[PDB]
Amino acid sequence: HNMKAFLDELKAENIKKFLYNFTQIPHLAGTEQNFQLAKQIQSQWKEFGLDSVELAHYDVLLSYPNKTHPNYISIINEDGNEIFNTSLFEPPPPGYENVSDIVPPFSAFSPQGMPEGDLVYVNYARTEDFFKLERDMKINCSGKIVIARYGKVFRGNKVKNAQLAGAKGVILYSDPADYFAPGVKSYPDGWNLPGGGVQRGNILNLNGAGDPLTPGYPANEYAYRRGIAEAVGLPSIPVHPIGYYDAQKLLEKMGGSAPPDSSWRGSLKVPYNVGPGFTGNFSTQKVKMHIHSTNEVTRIYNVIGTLRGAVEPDRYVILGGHRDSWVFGGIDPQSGAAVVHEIVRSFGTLKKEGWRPRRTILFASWDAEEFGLLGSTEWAEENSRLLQERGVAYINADSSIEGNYTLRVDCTPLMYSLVHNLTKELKSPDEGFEGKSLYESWTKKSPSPEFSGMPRISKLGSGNDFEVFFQRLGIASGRARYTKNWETNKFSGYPLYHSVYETYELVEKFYDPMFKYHLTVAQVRGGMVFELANSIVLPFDCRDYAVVLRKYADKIYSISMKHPQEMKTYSVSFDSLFSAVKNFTEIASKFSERLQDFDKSNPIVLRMMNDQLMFLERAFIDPLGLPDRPFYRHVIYAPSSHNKYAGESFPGIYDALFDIESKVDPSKAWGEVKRQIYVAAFTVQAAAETLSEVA
Amino acid sequence: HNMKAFLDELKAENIKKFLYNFTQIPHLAGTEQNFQLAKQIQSQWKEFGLDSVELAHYDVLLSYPNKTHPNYISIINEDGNEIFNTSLFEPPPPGYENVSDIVPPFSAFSPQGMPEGDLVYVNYARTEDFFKLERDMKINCSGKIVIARYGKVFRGNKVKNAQLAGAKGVILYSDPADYFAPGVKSYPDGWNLPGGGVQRGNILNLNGAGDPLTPGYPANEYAYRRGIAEAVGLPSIPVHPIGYYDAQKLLEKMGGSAPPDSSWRGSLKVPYNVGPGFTGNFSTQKVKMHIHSTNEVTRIYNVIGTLRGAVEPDRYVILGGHRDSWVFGGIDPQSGAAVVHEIVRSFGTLKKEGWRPRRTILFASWDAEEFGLLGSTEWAEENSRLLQERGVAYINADSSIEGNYTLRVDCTPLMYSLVHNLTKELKSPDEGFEGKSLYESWTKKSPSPEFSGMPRISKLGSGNDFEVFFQRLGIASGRARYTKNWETNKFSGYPLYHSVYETYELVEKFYDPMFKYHLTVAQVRGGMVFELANSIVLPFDCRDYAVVLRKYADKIYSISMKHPQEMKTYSVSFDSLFSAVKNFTEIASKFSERLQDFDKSNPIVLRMMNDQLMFLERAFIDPLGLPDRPFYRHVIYAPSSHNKYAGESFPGIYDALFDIESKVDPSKAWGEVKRQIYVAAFTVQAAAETLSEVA
Ligand SMILES: *[C@@H]1O[C@H](CO)[C@@H](O[C@@H]2O[C@H](CO)[C@@H](O)[C@H](O)[C@H]2NC(C)=O)[C@H](O)[C@H]1NC(C)=O
Ligand SMILES: *[C@@H]1O[C@H](CO)[C@@H](O[C@@H]2O[C@H](CO)[C@@H](O)[C@H](O)[C@H]2NC(C)=O)[C@H](O)[C@H]1NC(C)=O
Ligand SMILES: *[C@@H]1O[C@H](CO)[C@@H](O[C@@H]2O[C@H](CO)[C@@H](O)[C@H](O)[C@H]2NC(C)=O)[C@H](O)[C@H]1NC(C)=O
Ligand SMILES: *[C@@H]1O[C@H](CO)[C@@H](O[C@@H]2O[C@H](CO)[C@@H](O)[C@H](O)[C@H]2NC(C)=O)[C@H](O)[C@H]1NC(C)=O
Ligand SMILES: *[C@@H]1O[C@H](CO)[C@@H](O[C@@H]2O[C@H](CO)[C@@H](O)[C@H](O)[C@H]2NC(C)=O)[C@H](O)[C@H]1NC(C)=O
Ligand SMILES: *[C@@H]1O[C@H](CO)[C@@H](O[C@@H]2O[C@H](CO)[C@@H](O)[C@H](O)[C@H]2NC(C)=O)[C@H](O)[C@H]1NC(C)=O
Ligand SMILES: *[C@@H]1O[C@H](CO)[C@@H](O[C@H]2O[C@H](CO)[C@@H](O)[C@H](O)[C@H]2NC(C)=O)[C@H](O)[C@H]1NC(C)=O
Ligand SMILES: *[C@@H]1O[C@H](CO)[C@@H](O[C@H]2O[C@H](CO)[C@@H](O)[C@H](O)[C@H]2NC(C)=O)[C@H](O)[C@H]1NC(C)=O
Ligand SMILES: *[C@H]1O[C@H](CO)[C@@H](O[C@H]2O[C@H](CO)[C@@H](O)[C@H](O)[C@H]2NC(C)=O)[C@H](O)[C@H]1NC(C)=O
Ligand SMILES: *[C@H]1O[C@H](CO)[C@@H](O[C@H]2O[C@H](CO)[C@@H](O)[C@H](O)[C@H]2NC(C)=O)[C@H](O)[C@H]1NC(C)=O
Ligand SMILES: *[C@@H]1O[C@H](CO)[C@@H](O)[C@H](O)[C@H]1NC(C)=O
Ligand SMILES: *[C@@H]1O[C@H](CO)[C@@H](O)[C@H](O)[C@H]1NC(C)=O
Ligand SMILES: *[C@@H]1O[C@H](CO)[C@@H](O)[C@H](O)[C@H]1NC(C)=O
Ligand SMILES: *[C@@H]1O[C@H](CO)[C@@H](O)[C@H](O)[C@H]1NC(C)=O
Ligand SMILES: [Zn+2]
Ligand SMILES: [Zn+2]
Ligand SMILES: [Zn+2]
Ligand SMILES: [Zn+2]
Repeated sequence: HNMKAFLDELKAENIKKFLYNFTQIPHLAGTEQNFQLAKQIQSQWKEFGLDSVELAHYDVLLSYPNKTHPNYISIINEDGNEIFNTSLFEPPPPGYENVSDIVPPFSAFSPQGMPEGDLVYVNYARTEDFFKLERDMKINCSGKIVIARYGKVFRGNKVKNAQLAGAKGVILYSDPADYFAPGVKSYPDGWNLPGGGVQRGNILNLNGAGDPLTPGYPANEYAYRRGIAEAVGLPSIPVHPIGYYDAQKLLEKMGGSAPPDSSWRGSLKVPYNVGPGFTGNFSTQKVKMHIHSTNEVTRIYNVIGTLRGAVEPDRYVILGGHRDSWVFGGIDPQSGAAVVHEIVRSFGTLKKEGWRPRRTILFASWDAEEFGLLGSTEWAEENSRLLQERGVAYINADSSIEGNYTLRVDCTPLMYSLVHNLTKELKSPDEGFEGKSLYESWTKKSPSPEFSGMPRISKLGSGNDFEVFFQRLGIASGRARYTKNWETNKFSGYPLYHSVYETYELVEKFYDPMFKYHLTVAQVRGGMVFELANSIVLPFDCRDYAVVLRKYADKIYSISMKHPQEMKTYSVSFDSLFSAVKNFTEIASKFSERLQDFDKSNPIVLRMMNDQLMFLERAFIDPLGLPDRPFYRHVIYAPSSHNKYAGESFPGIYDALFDIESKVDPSKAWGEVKRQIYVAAFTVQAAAETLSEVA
Repeated sequence: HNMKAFLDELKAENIKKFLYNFTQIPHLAGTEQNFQLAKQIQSQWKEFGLDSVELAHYDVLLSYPNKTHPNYISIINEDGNEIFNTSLFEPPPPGYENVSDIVPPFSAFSPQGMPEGDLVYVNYARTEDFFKLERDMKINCSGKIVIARYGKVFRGNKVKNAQLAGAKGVILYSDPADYFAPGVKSYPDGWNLPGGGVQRGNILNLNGAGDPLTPGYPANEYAYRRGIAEAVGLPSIPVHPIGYYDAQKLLEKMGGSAPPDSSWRGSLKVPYNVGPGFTGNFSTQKVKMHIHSTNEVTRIYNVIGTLRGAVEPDRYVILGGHRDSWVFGGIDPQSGAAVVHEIVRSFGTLKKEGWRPRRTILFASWDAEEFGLLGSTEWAEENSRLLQERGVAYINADSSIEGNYTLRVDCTPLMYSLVHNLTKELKSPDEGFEGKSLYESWTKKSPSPEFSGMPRISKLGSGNDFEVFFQRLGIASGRARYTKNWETNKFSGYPLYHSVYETYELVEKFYDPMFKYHLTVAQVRGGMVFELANSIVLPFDCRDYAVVLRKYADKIYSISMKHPQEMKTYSVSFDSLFSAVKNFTEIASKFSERLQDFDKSNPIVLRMMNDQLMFLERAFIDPLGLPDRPFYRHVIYAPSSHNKYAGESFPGIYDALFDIESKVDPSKAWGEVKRQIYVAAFTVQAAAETLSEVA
């Protein structure tokens, strides 16, 4: 009927209702119950109105602890073992006293083993630096259990960087210093992190992507698995998660040496000593890890709803988010799955009245995402050939909240204008903004730098299910949540990240009581999907990619100019890239201009025009992918070989330049940079020629 | 105006005329004259009617001999050198007495050097077997100049396989046994091969593809070259071409041992002895190679004509062939470039009358093709992003003749019906077929096996410029020449292959005097291009790919069943592949059925339908390419890792199974096969799902 009709049908009492139906039971990927909910969402979506809706399943390498011989850490001495055994679970949150299946905190895909040894504290594991700083104090971690605190680099590396040091095992704990909001209680009546609360998470290093055994190809029934030994990124030494009341007891007896800088202190009731083993009455004392987990090929299910387009049924607009959780999924991911759920119900409500989108809309409820985005990925490995030629845009939908302090958006420069324009025509739920545009609300609370006349839109890359569609296939995409003030709280995710206490009540009673915020994100998300899958000419605006590219070039250029001498020494130019960028900007100009003058009456032209737009995003994908990582192919946006969080764009160049100073062979060193500058340039140029007049 | 109008405008007196204008001067790729002709064809095409026409150029690693210190081989003894020095050129053919620039026979990209050593004859170099048969007679070729005869495996390997034996250098000669048509004279009044005639050719091993220095990326002005040392497939020991009058003198004094089988005899006025060095009065005698050639980064030019479509200007149909020759290019490639030339002139003639093709037609005159398909490739490396999403079909056009005995076609099963249907409505030039369809002529003279009710259509793969478009990008394509009787002459190419005597007169006076054949191929070629770039629904017919796939599976399946025991031992099934094939066939069925029922009135559907067709060919491309060769990505058709000429389809599986008997680790051995069967299957299946109902 019309955009409005759609939005207006999105009620909060439903998303609230839904969140509740999804939170009561543990839905660990592969579990006998995650499957029941799969079936549920399947059935429920057919009822709302979807045309097609089925389960996509793959046999994926998953991993769980042995219910019989539980995992834990402890301290040993003169043949004495019992000396303090770790928690065997997390104190079940309130109402969830007697609830079967809650799985004991555990690092996924950890190798079996019961290693004995001294400990060596490490600021958030090897942020590279931190372990590249054990030479400043003679420390051969080899044969020593390194304990590190979550934060900074994605935990995987923490474990891997830990292997490159010699580690015998890894103790990863959630330190208050990082995520423990100043001035709040511990979950029950908290909102913050309880001492017994542990943060689950997987330690796979699938740099690129896939099930650790089916790289490039689907984990279908007739597939050929690799074999643990030759798998993809499995850790080589045991790993286990600790709560801080529990981390303290370990860091307590910790008897090391001079803790480098003042940053290595995690604000705990103890002194942060790095040095090996314990001291004093504790000298024969040593920590022992007990991990008895097994990796199993498990069947996983993806729910895939389908709403046939009316005009361009061969063009796909995807709205997807994972359903598989770690325990209940208060926020991650149920807080998002419900929004999706309402969004479908609404489109469904609309299909029943006799309406269809211009383009086709696909809804997915990914599985195994907490185990390495397995679900979404393998389904895409499978349908590349179609997404590749039909993928229009992909909108991801995991957690919907993190705060009350405004809207958060991440997306391909193509969808900026869309986000902008849409958000302007949307009611702001924020407190103190009666009848104010969501845009107004959003802008004021987090002004986009450089041109604060508008909202801050960040980049995608690395993380949720969108990873595949964006950094591997090249499908324009974005995400949108509700977050905290970027200055009051400086830390990463929300406290209680992958913890037990991530429960329904936690949201309803501390985050979004009225569910305003959830409803908003829902309108935001909905709109995107809607516009994308229904607006005559695609909601993309190439000009923006121009604008950003320049900035990108400048930023990367100045990184290189941090060696003005070495640059002229080895003849390292940048005109090429900057050139390419230039034309892109000039080429995009004319295309945009040319986009308004054509008579939208003639389809083929419209289409031809549209495909230029659709495929532009794909134009930035280099088939050969990045260096030693083939599943990251987005020349522009893509995880940096090195620091994935503190990274930039033009990863190729960045990694090339990263720490070039101490590069042993000064010549090849710049050859590489001098090289990526080339590719980056080539790509930008080619990406541009796309928008250049066909024929 | 109409298909006919086009064909009827193709006159023989022009193609004849053209061939003459292109043959009078040496156009070695990169030469100051190959560039003049580039400019010529550029100008000439604009005049015929093309809308756009420009030069695409890249700086490519080429290679030529030193005009001052000429290359040659010879025999040495007790400090005596002069003992028989090789020919320093080929006796200039007739009228071409005083013609500057004729380049002395030479193996391209050969390393410098003047090695001394005994010789060791080898049946057509290591067909693998031949060198894998020097153990049956204690022979460490190490530090020994191996001389081998062109034939069987593509010369590159001959040289490489020669390196794996220890070779110090390589003497490659054109032996009569193989190509010397029984019952003909030596060129001048010949048609056959003169004794002094030498066959040029490059020895690069670009398995995948590209300029040996710009792999994956264009050899544009700002590119970053690799560096000889770390180049792609350069030989590591000198190589030089010999004529047989000259090969004899070397094989003459040849004093070896027991020449294995009876096949190692090249019908020369001498006994074919393998064994090291010479015998008798010749014992201190040893051959010395003198190669002083240099590899240089040379500018190359590609002429690219453009005829804007009228409806689908974003969809490309390409007609292309190389222009760069080795000396004059009697046949290869001028014999084809003229056909193209006439074809353009005709379409041009037609554009001027106020007509345009539905789809866009692109005409290319590739450069550097004799040096490693460099021209075509690098232009494609550059425009992948467009061909990838707009490439409809690519028709190659090198030599147009090889015989008088009927038509030859090679092409993606998709274009069979097109070739069939087109050829039926075409006049047959053959002698003894007055008013008979070219189809009739063609069928009768070479019946397609299995279903002889129709013409034999062979597969593409490895060779001419189409390599890129087909085995790397995945663009449906084909070729068409006029060849010899497949039974009267059993050898490979035509005598005088890459020789001097490949001259205009050679064609006009021995091959196609009236130019009937050239005109035909021209209509054949034209038609393809025409239909493809103008017929409403694409001239493709997926059903055929079904039919062929089965056959392929069967054939490969039976190769595996050559070990019924080992198969059950290691659980090696084939149901998956056969399954996939099944559905493909079933899926294609419905798509085809579904293709006739839709109302061709509604464009978008037509288009959606069309893209299914267009992209099907691309559906068979595995991004990860084949094992240790990333530029060969066509799961179905693609050079076999091992025997490139005597190879099959499903290369993955084939190579996996090839010589599995003597595979050291019997377990991993089948793991690999058990693996490719998987991928092949996956691909076939995925390739099929493409044709499955969108949305
Ligand atoms: C969970 O751990 C137990 C350890 O008791 C595993 O049992 C092993 O296998 C069988 C019993 O299934 C015993 O004969 C072995 O002695 C046990 N060895 C070990 C690992 O201690 C059990 O297999 C594990 N869970 C399962 C069934 O996979
Ligand atoms: C959600 O927003 C409310 C505001 O409506 C937050 O409440 C304040 O939280 C801060 C801590 O950041 C306290 O210092 C204040 O005392 C609280 N009330 C005031 C004065 O606003 C609430 O903490 C937020 N919780 C989240 C992020 O869900
Ligand atoms: C977002 O909205 C703005 C204005 O509402 C659009 O830009 C204007 O578009 C109209 C017609 O589309 C043109 O006549 C104006 O010249 C444009 N002005 C500006 C500010 O450029 C913009 O195209 C919209 N973007 C999308 C696709 O949502
Ligand atoms: C062609 O070969 C000659 C050999 O005489 C090369 O000359 C070398 O380089 C200079 C002259 O250009 C002399 O000083 C050297 O002594 C020569 N050395 C060699 C290879 O013998 C000449 O360079 C070659 N062609 C070119 C100019 O590239
Ligand atoms: C082209 O075709 C003619 C036939 O029109 C060939 O002439 C015959 O060639 C064979 C050798 O294959 C001789 O034995 C005959 O004596 C020739 N005449 C007859 C009886 O047909 C001619 O050789 C062919 N040359 C090519 C391949 O261009
Ligand atoms: C080649 O020609 C044949 C017949 O001339 C085509 O097949 C017939 O096509 C018509 C209409 O297209 C159908 O009504 C018949 O049922 C078809 N019969 C057969 C033999 O299948 C065929 O489609 C043509 N192929 C192309 C695309 O050139
Ligand atoms: C979530 O809601 C659905 C429907 O509102 C519930 O549906 C199931 O349970 C009902 C009993 O309360 C049965 O009568 C339905 O037949 C059954 N259908 C489905 C969807 O499988 C579902 O149980 C709710 N989840 C819970 C238990 O909270
Ligand atoms: C091939 O044919 C062309 C045109 O028919 C020739 O054209 C060039 O030479 C002419 C002299 O014969 C000049 O008058 C033309 O201006 C010039 N134009 C071009 C195409 O460059 C061309 O020389 C012929 N090639 C030869 C020498 O055989
Ligand atoms: C919560 O109470 C129940 C019932 O008293 C306890 O569950 C026990 O019985 C269940 C069958 O109804 C089994 O599924 C449980 O495995 C079993 N629990 C034990 C003793 O292992 C349950 O333990 C209580 N909650 C807890 C774990 O303290
Ligand atoms: C063919 O005759 C010519 C002229 O007599 C010879 O060419 C010589 O003069 C040319 C200038 O017109 C130069 O370009 C040639 O390099 C030069 N040739 C020599 C002697 O090296 C030509 O040699 C004769 N053909 C041959 C090579 O025998
Ligand atoms: C570990 O579990 C408890 C924890 O305090 C300890 O008392 C016990 O001795 C240890 N396990 C055993 C029984 O060896
Ligand atoms: C466009 O930018 C490219 C960068 O690759 C540059 O080389 C080229 O010269 C520019 N276009 C023009 C007008 O030449
Ligand atoms: C090689 O060239 C001729 C060929 O017979 C020979 O006579 C000569 O001695 C050799 N080169 C020289 C002059 O050393
Ligand atoms: C189609 O073929 C595939 C081969 O991958 C097979 O697994 C599948 O079962 C077939 N389709 C059906 C109807 O299941
Ligand atoms: Zn999540
Ligand atoms: Zn998560
Ligand atoms: Zn050729
Ligand atoms: Zn050739």
